[PDB]
Amino acid sequence: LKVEDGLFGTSGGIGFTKENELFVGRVAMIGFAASLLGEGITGKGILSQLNLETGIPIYEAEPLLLFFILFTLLGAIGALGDRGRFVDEPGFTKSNELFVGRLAQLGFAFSLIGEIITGKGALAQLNIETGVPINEIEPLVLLNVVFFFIAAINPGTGKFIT
Amino acid sequence: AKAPKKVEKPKLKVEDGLFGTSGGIGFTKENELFVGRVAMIGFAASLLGEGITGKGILSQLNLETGIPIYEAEPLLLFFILFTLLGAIGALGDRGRFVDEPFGFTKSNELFVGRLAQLGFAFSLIGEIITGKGALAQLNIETGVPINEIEPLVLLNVVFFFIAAINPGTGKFIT
Ligand SMILES: CCCCCCCCCO[C@@H]1O[C@H](CO)[C@@H](O)[C@H](O)[C@H]1O
Ligand SMILES: CCCCCCCCCO[C@@H]1O[C@H](CO)[C@@H](O)[C@H](O)[C@H]1O
Ligand SMILES: CCCCCCCCCO[C@@H]1O[C@H](CO)[C@@H](O)[C@H](O)[C@H]1O
Ligand SMILES: CCCCCCCCCO[C@@H]1O[C@H](CO)[C@@H](O)[C@H](O)[C@H]1O
Ligand SMILES: *N(C(=O)NC1CCCCC1)C1CCCCC1
Ligand SMILES: *N(C(=O)NC1CCCCC1)C1CCCCC1
Ligand SMILES: [Hg+2]
Ligand SMILES: [Hg+2]
Ligand SMILES: [Hg+2]
Ligand SMILES: [Hg+2]
Ligand SMILES: [Hg+2]
Ligand SMILES: [Hg+2]
Ligand SMILES: [Hg+2]
Repeated sequence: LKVEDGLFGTSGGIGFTKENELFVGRVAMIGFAASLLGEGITGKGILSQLNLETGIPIYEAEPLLLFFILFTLLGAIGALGDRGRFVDEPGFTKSNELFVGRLAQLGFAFSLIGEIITGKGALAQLNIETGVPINEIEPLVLLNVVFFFIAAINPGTGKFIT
Repeated sequence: AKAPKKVEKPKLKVEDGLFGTSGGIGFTKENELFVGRVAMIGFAASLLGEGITGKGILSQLNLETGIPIYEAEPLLLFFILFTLLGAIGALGDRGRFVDEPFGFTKSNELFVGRLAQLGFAFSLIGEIITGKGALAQLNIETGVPINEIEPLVLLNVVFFFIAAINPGTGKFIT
């Protein structure tokens, strides 16, 4: 009778609902897009912009940053709760939104770890990942940033059922 | 003898398929669970194999490590992408695991599987770029020496191997 969809798959009703996940997803979309944009403007990664130590081993990074990365990662895989469902109401649905937000969470956490280890932001990371110069990569990232801002605000169609 | 006709109550079209679709296309929680088991096995084998041989799994499988991502074999990249999308349920998460009317439940197993998928993909990317397997990576990450990190990894290996075999309690429902 009880669904196993809470914290770490529990059935006790503890943990995030799909709505909470969606919200955190929106915040992640905005944060990630603003990280990319911000690096485009300032030429520095978001951690360096916030004046957090970079180009260092993970264990020397700020514990709050590390716990934020852990939180983001565990959130992306729904380990903090995935309660209830999104159903079609009898062009993006709220589930699509949820997955855009999960992609955002993944990419964000990734770029953060990368900036901790190497000292380079998501843009430079993309350049080294692909081997394509920055000037050719910025128009695509800008399109991505716009999409993230759009999705972050887009309500999405469908309702949430416990 | 003849059954009373039951009236069609509004149907529930759930958005839990491939990238959240409702058309019923994508993995079920059972599929995800299986792929998760495969990831547990692969990850534990990577950690153990490196622990014994001192070489990363990609080095063992005769793949170029210490290269940029784009120069890497496209099947490896595709496997990593597949694992990452699977971990977040992007490839489908159809259905539910429910309690049956004291070990791991099927859902717990699913999440151990997703953690395994995450860690595996990360370790593979890292080995591609740096040329160091998961164990060496852990050593650099934590700053804990190999000798002090090995027992904890072995524990994690045994944990993943047992979980991979364990079916978990509960049943699957659409
Ligand atoms: C550094 C990160 C620290 C925070 C860890 C978050 C753990 C998840 C708890 O979830 C909460 O549990 C309630 C129980 O029902 C829900 O009702 C509620 O929606 C949700 O907010
Ligand atoms: C560190 C930044 C990110 C952490 C935020 C996680 C909190 C989860 C709560 O859920 C959301 O909270 C809002 C207000 O409580 C509501 O507007 C929204 O409807 C609800 O779904
Ligand atoms: C608001 C979105 C996220 C919060 C941003 C706050 C991060 C600002 C951190 O400041 C930096 O903290 C360092 C400690 O690591 C100090 O060493 C350094 O001198 C200081 O500049
Ligand atoms: C990429 C590495 C992993 C390979 C499999 C990925 C596709 C999902 C297949 O589904 C699973 O296949 C098993 C085959 O026997 C079944 O037992 C099981 O019931 C079923 O859920
Ligand atoms: N690629 C990326 O981050 N690759 C590596 C870089 C070193 C750290 C590990 C990952 C992309 C760039 C940022 C956007 C998402 C990933
Ligand atoms: N990995 C890392 O920093 N720590 C762990 C992550 C789990 C698997 C073992 C390594 C990084 C990922 C890519 C950048 C290089 C290492
Ligand atoms: Hg240190
Ligand atoms: Hg490159
Ligand atoms: Hg429910
Ligand atoms: Hg009959
Ligand atoms: Hg190249
Ligand atoms: Hg270190
Ligand atoms: Hg269902």
